[PDB]
Amino acid sequence: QNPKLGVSPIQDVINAMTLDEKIQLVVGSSQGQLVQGAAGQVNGIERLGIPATVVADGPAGLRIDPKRKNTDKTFYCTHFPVATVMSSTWNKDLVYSVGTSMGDEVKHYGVDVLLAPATNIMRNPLCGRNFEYYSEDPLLAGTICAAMVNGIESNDVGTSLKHFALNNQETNRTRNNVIGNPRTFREIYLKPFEIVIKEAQPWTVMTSYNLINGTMSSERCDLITEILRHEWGFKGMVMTDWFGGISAAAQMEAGNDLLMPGKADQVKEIRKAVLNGRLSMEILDRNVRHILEYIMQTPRFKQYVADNNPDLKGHALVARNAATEGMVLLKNNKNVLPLVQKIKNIALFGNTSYDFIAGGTGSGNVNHAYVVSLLDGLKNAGYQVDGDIQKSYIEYAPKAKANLFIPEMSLAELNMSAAVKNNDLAIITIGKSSGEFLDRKISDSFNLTKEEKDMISGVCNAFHKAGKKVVVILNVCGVIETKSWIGGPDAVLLSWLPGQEGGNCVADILTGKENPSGRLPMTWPVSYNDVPSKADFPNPEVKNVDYTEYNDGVYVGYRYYQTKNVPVSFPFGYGMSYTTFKYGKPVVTKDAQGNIKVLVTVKNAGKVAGKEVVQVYVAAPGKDMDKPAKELRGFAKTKKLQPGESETVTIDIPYKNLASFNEVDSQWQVEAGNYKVMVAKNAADLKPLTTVITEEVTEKVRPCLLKEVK
Repeated sequence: QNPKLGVSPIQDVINAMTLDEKIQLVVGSSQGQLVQGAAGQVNGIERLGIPATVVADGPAGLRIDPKRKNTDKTFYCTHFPVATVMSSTWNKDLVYSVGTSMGDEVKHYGVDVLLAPATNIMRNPLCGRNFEYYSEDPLLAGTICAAMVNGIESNDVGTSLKHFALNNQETNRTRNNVIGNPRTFREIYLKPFEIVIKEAQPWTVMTSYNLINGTMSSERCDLITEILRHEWGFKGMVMTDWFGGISAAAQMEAGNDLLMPGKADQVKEIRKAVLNGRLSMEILDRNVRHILEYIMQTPRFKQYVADNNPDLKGHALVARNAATEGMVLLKNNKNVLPLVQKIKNIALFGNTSYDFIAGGTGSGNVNHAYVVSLLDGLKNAGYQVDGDIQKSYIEYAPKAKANLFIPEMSLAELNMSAAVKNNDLAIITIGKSSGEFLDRKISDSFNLTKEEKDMISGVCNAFHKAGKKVVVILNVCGVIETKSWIGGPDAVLLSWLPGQEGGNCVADILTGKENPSGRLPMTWPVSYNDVPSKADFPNPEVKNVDYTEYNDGVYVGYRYYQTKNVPVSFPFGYGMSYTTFKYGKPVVTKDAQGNIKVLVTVKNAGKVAGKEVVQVYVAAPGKDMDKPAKELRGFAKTKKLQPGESETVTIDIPYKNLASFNEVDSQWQVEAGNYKVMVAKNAADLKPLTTVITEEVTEKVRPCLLKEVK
C-alpha cells in the first residue's frame, strides 16, 4: 500500500518520495488552475493523499479573477480599507472581526492561504507600500497585525506577512542590501514579526527580496532558522516572494521551505545540487516536512471544497465601521465638524471626489463591484451635491486623460461665483496613491503640487469671504506636506484609503452619527527635511539603492522626534473626537514577579458618543546604552462611551517588554535605575499622567545578524 498523509507515520511518508517528487513539492507552480486567477498555487503528490493547495493575494482583500467563461455566477471581493486604516483604529478586537469577514471570503471562494498581512515598519514616508504596512511603532504594528492574523486564521485559512524583513524601501528591492548592527534589526524591524509569530502562529511566512549585511533575506540561515524557528517557535512554512532569491541551494539550507511561484531553472539547480552532492537530503526533507505540516491543516486536505456562497452583503457592513473608526480628524476649528443640519447644498472640490480612491494599486488591489465615491456618499446622507461643480469635474477627466498622475482641474473652468451663490459649504479632496513598484516622488507624492495649493487657498479665501467654511478630505496613502497649507482650511479629515465603502464612511463622519476616534500610526513631519532616515533613503526624483546603511539606530519614525523634540505637523497617536475625555488616576500595582499592570478609568462628558484611545508610553534614561525618549508599551481603546459615561480599562506591560537588546553581550537587557511611565493622548505630549518606577536573563541569543568579515 502507498503511504498517505494523516495515516502513515509522517517520517515514513517522506521516505516514499523520490528526488523527482520532492523537488516538485518545494517548487510550486502558477486557465490552468483550480481557482480562476488568485495568483500562486502549490503542487500536490496525489498518490500519498496530498492535495494541490491554493494561495491568493491580499492583504487588503482576497484577490480573485472576475467571471470570464464557463461559469454561472460572477465572483467579486469586498474591498476593505488598507492596513493603515486598520492600524489607525488601535482596536485589535475590531481588526479581529475584519479578518473574520475577510477569512470567510478566503474559505468560501476556494483559497487555503492568503498572503496577508505585511507588518513591516514604516521607516520613511516616501515608501511605496506604506499603506500595506501598519505603523512606525513595532508594538502597535505587531499587535494589530497579530489580531488580523487571528481573525483570518480562525476561519482555518492561512496567513502570511507579505514581507519578512527589511523591505522598508522599494528601489532596486530585488538587489538591495540593508546594512545595520544587530540591535537595530531586533528591537525595531524584527519586533512586529516576533509578536505575530509567538501569538498568532501564522501558517506561512513570506521572506523579502533585499539582503542583510551581505546575505539575502530568503537565503539567510540565522534569520530564517535561528531567529524565526528557534527563538520565536515558528511551526509553519517559510516561502519566498515570487521569482525571489539567487541560489536555490542557499534558500533550502537557510530554512526557506517553498519557492514561489516556480520556474524551470530553479528545479534544474536543485536537481543538480543533490546529484552532485551539495544540498543534503536532511535539508530537503526538513523543508518538505514543513510543507506537510502546512498542507495537513488546509481545508483542501479536509476537502471543504469551494461552495462559492460568501454572503458578501453581510461582510460589507463590517468594513464601513472599520474605515469609519479608522479615520482620524486632523484639525477641527470653531467646532465646524460635524456639519450641522443647516448644510444641505454642498460644493465638492478635488478630482478624486468623483474618482474616489479605495486602496493601493498593483498586487494589493482587489476585485470590487462598486466604489462608493464621495459624490455618492453625500447622496445617502441626504445632502445635495452641487450640479455645476459636479458637471465640471465629471466632464473634465476625459480631456485630461487624452493628452500627457493626473493634474488637478484648475479653478479657471469652474465657476467661482456660483459656488457661493447656491452652496452652503465646500469640501476638498486631495488624492494621492503610490504604486508598490514605483517609489513616491517628492514633487507630488509627498509635497502638494501647485495645482493643489492654488485650489486650497483659492477655495479658502473665496469662501471665507462669504462667511462659509471649507473642509479638506485627505484621501491620501501616506504622509504629505501639511504645515504650509494647513492653516487656511477650517477642518481636515484624514480618510486614508477607505475601500469600497468610502463615501459612506466620510458621510457618517460629516453628518455626526459616528465619531472619528482614530489616531495616527505615524508621525507627520513639518517638511521633508525633518526626516532623519531621509539620509538613508533614495530620492525617487550607488548608495541607498544597491546598498543601504542604518545609522539612525533604534530611533525611527517618532523615537528620534521625541528624544530631540523635532517639530512635526502631527505626532504619533494624535487624534480628536467631538467629545472630550478625562482620565483616572495613574496607579499601577507592581506585580510580585516584576512586571507592570496599569489600570485607568476614562471619564467622558460630551453631547455625542465617542471612543478614547488610551496610550501608555514608557521612557528610558539610557545610562547603559543610548535609548529612545518614549516607546509605547501598551494601549487601550475603550467602548462607545455615552454622555457622562466612564469605564475602567486594563493595560499590561510584561517585564520582557521593558527590555532592550544589547550588541556586546548579544542579549537583551533591562537597564536599572529610575524609570518613567506615562499615559497620554499623543506621543508628543508635554503633560502626561506619570507614575515613576524603579526597574531592577530576559533573553540570551546567539550573534545573529552581524556584519560580514573576510
